[PDB]
Amino acid sequence: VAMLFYVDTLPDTGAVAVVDGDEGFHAATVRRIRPGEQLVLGDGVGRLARCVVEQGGLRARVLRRWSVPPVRPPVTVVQALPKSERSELAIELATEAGADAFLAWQAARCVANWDGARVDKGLRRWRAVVRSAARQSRRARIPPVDGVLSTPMLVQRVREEVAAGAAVLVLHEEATERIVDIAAAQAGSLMLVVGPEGGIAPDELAALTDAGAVAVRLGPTVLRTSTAAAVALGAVGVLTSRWD
Amino acid sequence: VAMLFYVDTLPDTGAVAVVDGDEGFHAATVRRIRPGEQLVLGDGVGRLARCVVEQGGLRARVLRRWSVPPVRPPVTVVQALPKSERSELAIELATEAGADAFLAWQAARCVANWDGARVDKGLRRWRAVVRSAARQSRRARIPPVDGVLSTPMLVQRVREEVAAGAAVLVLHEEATERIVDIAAAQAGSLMLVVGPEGGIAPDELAALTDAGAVAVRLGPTVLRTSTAAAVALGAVGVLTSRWD
Repeated sequence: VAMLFYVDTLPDTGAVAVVDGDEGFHAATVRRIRPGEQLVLGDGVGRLARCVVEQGGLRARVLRRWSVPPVRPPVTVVQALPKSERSELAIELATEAGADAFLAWQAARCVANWDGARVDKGLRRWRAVVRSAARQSRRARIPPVDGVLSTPMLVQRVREEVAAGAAVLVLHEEATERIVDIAAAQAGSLMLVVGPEGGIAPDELAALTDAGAVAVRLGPTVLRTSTAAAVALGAVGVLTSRWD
Repeated sequence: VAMLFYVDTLPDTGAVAVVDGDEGFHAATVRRIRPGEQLVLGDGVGRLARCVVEQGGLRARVLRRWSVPPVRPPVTVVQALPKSERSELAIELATEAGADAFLAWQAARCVANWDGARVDKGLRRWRAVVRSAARQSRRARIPPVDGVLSTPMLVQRVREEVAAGAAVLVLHEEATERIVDIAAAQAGSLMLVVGPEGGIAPDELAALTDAGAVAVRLGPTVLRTSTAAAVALGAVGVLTSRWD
């Protein structure tokens, strides 16, 4: 199976392409791919190109180009992400599971205070992690990563999303409502809210539920920060036209 | 929220319990839990006990005991597991996702030859990994780990399972059948087959499909060895009475 490589701008059908020094070292020295073998190039924004290897630097000539339309209903994963290796994993698994975008949220039981620069460094790191998972998952569109939202910013976003016809689901353990019995197929968009390891506080939960979000449970399974979004995405895929 | 600790044998309602030296160091030195706080003890085989901390060693007196019946339809995760950190992760995420048992399989594109002792060491390691994930997932039943099956052993097991009314699903990328349109709710048992990183060979796939397994796809999402079972478990939870 052909390996995907992200490029800033996909070249035209006739044109050749050179893979960046670091990404091109992964193909010639790490993987060691012979010239004549055919790889796939992507702009990470919907466009894909089937390329044949001509020649440190990797030279591949486009055979054919095409674009992949965005998956509807798109799913946004809102996750309480601290500065940890566990956050990176959540972001990675959700990307493999097919998450369409990410919103980093600082919940009540998080509070790992960052400056303006640190939030920017932190988001750039997550973007690198998502780019890598997306590449290995042969994804045409790399899901965006944006943050870091406060609860009042998130609550305002839930109000805005619900009004625009989106289904906002808060993955909560002690929820009286099940994911199964939800108006999923009718919704034009979806937003999965995953709280921190310490869980969502009652004050935050009420604020989010009052905005239009619904607290939903994922069966008897205890919601784990690493698996919550990936398991919910598998449920959402079946409930919605996402896999149908 | 109370922490779960696995014990070989749960003591009676009146009786006190001492947590093992290594597991008891996790509560007094790692987590530092004050006496008077109440924890949960489990035998890892369906039985749970609510205990109050009396006193290196941790002394907890049972308040009340109870047993959790097995989840039906149970899901068995058959996974091509080599000796890697990626295998451990697959086993961990599936445990969080609610897998009921594991079968380690050596597929055509695996072949990391082990001796009788190594298979035994390897299975004991996976059991430790599953025990840890199960503990953090507050699981009453630790899913068993058994292997290492050959393709003819697996094919014979599929024939046996299908005959006993089980739905055997082979997670395959180029499958013409979708997980959505499957006789899931009627099945009394389920078996998810996850191949290696190199994928399932056509000869193995035919052997498994001829036995009674059905090649099923998980939407547009490229099946990744780490996420395949956890995403499928989320789909299976919705399709079956597992979450209903």
